[PDB]
Amino acid sequence: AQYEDGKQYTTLEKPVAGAPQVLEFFSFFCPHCYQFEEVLHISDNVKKKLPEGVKMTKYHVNFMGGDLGKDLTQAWAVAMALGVEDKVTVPLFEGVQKTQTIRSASDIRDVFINAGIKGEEYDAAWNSFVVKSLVAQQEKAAADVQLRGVPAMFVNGKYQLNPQGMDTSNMDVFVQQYADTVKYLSEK
Repeated sequence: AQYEDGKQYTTLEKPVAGAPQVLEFFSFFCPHCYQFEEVLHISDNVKKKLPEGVKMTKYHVNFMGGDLGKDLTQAWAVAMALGVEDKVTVPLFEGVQKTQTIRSASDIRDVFINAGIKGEEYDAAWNSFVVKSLVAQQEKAAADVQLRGVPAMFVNGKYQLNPQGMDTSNMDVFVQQYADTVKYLSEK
């Protein structure tokens, strides 16, 4: 076929019930994730091709960057609760990987303050049980697919994007193939 299991995607032999329709995993420590966000705008281009009525979910993971990696998953939970994903994503990536000015929870917090979230609001969200369960969700979703690598996308709890089997000569052509593959899997 044009789209084949093991080529543009793999199938989970252990499918995950009740999973979000389009589920994406990343880490601010993850170099390809930086590319996916900054250079390729994958999430965005997938959205532009998804049928509407489809919701898009993105979660952070713990298994990179030890202690700070976990701080980052809590901070992303804060970003999700406050609805400010789009204001912190870029400065978090660049603070971790480009300028390397993020070294502690306090530096993560500085990024949010600078992005305009109030101190009081950030620390209250940081310490809230709504953020604790949001952290719990992120971990559970990753756990459910025995996730050992990022970036990673799952569709309908049963297909996993396989970007290694797509062309990388052309950045734009890669993205479209990637997004079309999500759409195909979506309609499957």
